[PDB]
Amino acid sequence: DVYCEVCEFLVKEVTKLIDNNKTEKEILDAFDKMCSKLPKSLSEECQEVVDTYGSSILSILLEEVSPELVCSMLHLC
Amino acid sequence: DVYCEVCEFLVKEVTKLIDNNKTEKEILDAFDKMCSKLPKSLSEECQEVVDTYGSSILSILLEEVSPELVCSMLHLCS
Repeated sequence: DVYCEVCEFLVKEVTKLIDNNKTEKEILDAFDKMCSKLPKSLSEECQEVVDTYGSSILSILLEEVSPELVCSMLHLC
Repeated sequence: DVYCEVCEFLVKEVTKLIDNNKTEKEILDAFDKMCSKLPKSLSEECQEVVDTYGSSILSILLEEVSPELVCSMLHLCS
């Protein structure tokens, strides 16, 4: 109605907020430790994925956030 | 496909990684400026929402992230 509109607005702002340089820097610094915890037979393919798409994961995941589906879980849409 | 598994792994790790105290704090600090971007006709309903569900928004946002879907955007899955 209008609590859906306000909730949806807020989720959109949050999404925008956290798509920022502090978040990226933090993700990039962690990719090493992330691949290390994987079986030795998957190491190379992990590095290969990180060294191709690592820098673009955050934006892809944020871009897929559905403001109405978040607000649905909060019972506001 | 191992590249699909590896990609999906990475997405889950990133999702966990950003669900932390630095992120929540910056969200909590910014709710006032957010409600101000709204017409004065909606101020109260924005504050009612913030002061009921503001603390829950991050958690729900990341729970809803689909590792599968992100990797398909990356053409590493399906």
